[PDB]
Amino acid sequence: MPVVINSFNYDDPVNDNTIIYIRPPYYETSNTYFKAFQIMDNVWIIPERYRLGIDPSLFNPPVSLKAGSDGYFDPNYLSTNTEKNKYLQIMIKLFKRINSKPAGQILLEEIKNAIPYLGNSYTQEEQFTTNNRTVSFNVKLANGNIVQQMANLIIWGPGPDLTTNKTGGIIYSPYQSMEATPYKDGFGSIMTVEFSPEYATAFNDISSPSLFIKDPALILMHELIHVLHGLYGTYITEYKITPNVVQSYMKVTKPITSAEFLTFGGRDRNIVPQSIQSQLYNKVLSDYKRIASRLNKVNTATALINIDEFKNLYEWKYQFAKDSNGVYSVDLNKFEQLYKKIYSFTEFNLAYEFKIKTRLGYLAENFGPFYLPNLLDDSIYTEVDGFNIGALSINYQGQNIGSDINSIKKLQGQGVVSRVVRLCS
Amino acid sequence: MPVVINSFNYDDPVNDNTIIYIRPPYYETSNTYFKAFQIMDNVWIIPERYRLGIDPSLFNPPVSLKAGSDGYFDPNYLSTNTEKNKYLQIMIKLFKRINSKPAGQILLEEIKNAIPYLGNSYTQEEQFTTNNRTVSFNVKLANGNIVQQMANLIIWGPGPDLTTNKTGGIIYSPYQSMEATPYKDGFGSIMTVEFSPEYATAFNDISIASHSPSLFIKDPALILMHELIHVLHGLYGTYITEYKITPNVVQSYMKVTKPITSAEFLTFGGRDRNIVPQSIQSQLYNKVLSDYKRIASRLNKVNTATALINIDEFKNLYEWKYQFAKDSNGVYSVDLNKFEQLYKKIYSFTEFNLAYEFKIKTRLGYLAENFGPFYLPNLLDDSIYTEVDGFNIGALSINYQGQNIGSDINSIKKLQGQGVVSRVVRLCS
Ligand SMILES: [Ca+2]
Ligand SMILES: [Zn+2]
Ligand SMILES: [Zn+2]
Repeated sequence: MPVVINSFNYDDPVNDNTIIYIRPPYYETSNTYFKAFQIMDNVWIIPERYRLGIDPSLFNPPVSLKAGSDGYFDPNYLSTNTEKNKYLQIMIKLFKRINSKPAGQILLEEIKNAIPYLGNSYTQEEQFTTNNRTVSFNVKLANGNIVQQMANLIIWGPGPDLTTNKTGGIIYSPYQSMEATPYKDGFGSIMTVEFSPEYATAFNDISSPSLFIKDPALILMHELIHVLHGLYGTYITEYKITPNVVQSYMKVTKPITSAEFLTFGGRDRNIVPQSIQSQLYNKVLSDYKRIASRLNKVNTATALINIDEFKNLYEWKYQFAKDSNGVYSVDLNKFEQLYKKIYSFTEFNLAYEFKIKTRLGYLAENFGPFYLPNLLDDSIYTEVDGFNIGALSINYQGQNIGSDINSIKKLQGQGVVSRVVRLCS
Repeated sequence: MPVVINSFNYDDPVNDNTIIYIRPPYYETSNTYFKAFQIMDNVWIIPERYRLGIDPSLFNPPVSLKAGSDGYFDPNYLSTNTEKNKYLQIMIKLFKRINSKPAGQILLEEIKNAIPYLGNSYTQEEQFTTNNRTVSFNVKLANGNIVQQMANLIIWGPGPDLTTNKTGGIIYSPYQSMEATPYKDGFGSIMTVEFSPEYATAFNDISIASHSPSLFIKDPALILMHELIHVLHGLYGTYITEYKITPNVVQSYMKVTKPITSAEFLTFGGRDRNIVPQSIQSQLYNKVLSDYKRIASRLNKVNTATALINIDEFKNLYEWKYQFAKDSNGVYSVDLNKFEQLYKKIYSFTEFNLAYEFKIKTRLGYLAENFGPFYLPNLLDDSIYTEVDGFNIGALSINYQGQNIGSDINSIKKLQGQGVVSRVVRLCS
């Protein structure tokens, strides 16, 4: 029942199975293929910088330009095969870490099993539609022939800013510039993540005050939570809010989508007003009702697939009732349990389950940033324990990197090296 | 049912559970304590050089003795706390590797559960005897109190030769310089291993396709398992040093110098079993059977203990360990069919079979030539060596390319001379 994490080296030959060249979403017209690695079922990693739709000059901002930024920039990151391989091995280690405890095993099982519905707002209701970029992509086999493949998630390396992680869904555009967003409308879609495990920020908490570096596996799990919402089609960008009561730990800047607070979880859930929590709930319910209605009409497909097997799959995914005549509908109690299951995956709960220390809430201040040079070194960071090996688990000493930023900078200047973090320029 | 592998750093404080000070066997008179780390139930690691009974000049041999030897010497290995901690982390990684597959999980469960019999040839038959160095040792707790503790195995770092791993049992001497070796007589005893995971040798093999020879570095987890098989024999009291033999035909892959105990061939397993003569195989079987019959007889007499232990619980434990029959009157005896299965089980653990189960390449047999030796600088780096796969990560598993380090010593030496660095192995001086 727990998923299998596959291993590979960057230079391993294509094998038409776990290592293939693929045409990722939005590369349809340019027809560009990338070497990709199937880390687990339905999840592909492309260990290169994300560059699509991005002005290339942003990868190497000038010195005057750089200082203002919280972030960090280096155009040469992931420019060599050696480093792409290093990136891959780290990603393998973080997936093994997530898969080392039941709470993370369940999350990966969801990422694998919550496949997008074969259709959206602008496709035929009677048809399981497989042939557009929200549900499948072209792959180039070893013999050079092109075939189509379905998947749930594609992970890239970072864009210009090495400290920025982000998740997004895919748009279907049939003609006349129309745009369907099935990842926001209950159907779900293939999701995209830009992830950068070796560049991290730290947070502050009072025991005494001290800085703690973030565990990359928890950072990854945070992105996988956004992914999960996209796959279940509950993903949002709007519903933006600021807190009613500003606590001292908070750094409030602009209104922020309610999704960030639901994603952090714990006490941040209450920052989202009841009125919005009910809106979101009722929107998802209306969308699942629509999907049930449409599922009753499906009698053909755009591919050679087993229609009845996919119908069983969507019955389980959306927890639909199936009556004595084979008609699907939404059962309100099963829906309530499903909505709860989807929003049970949170940074707060996962940090607790993994015995990882994390920030006080989404609006907590980020410090740094830091480069983490030795995630692959088991004397520093393990699959089973992260940084908190042995007695370093006590008060999360394994994540403790110093009192504050200035104190850290002096030490690095004096030549005191840490093998855990390096403060970035 | 699979065991738990613990983690610790060398500098973690004593905690009366996984980290305590222990007074190891033979250190009783000097009363010397060492910081020790319980990697799994009943197994302690002392990540220091093994020095007991060893002439200190041997740690730093002169150019004359050193040049001839196939080994490698460095008096400074494990002299610092940082390097002791590194040694601990590698050992943690190797135990996690062993515990990653069923065949190795079963081995570690045996190491945990085959506790020594509480008695030996020179202790009273009516008594469970706990108070000597073959079954218990002093440990010093966080508050400084000294108590007695039982365990099965203590692992140290290497002695003088950093490439030599070795296993041994403990001797009891009640009086008059007498010596009991319960680990050879069916009882078992606390076992000792000197283990050095970072220094390794390679072996040769000819590919069936290329018809070309190549050297393969040994996986330290398989090297540790080989020593654990010797421990297992000692815990079951079947350990031998004699019964030494040479092969019938010296095959081209072999390098033979002296007779070798039959136990090395049984430990390797596979075709090496057939090197041990049938008459010796029957002698060993009948010796163990005779020793276990004596233990069944002695267990029927036990009515007291030298410590506050639960007597009936330990009787149940030895009933299971030795697979004794128990009749309706509570009388223990040897059942011949259960004995045959136990003996088979003990000797089921072999380097050959574990290598197959782990998809690790190993040498053609115990007498195979060793090459090198090599330093392995990056066992802790998961891009070089992993718990789940060892060196053979991803497509490196095909033809065990992950262990393939080159054509021969000559080519390797030349490449290293040219400045071509490997992150897998370094040829030693
Ligand atoms: Ca590891
Ligand atoms: Zn977020
Ligand atoms: Zn041996």
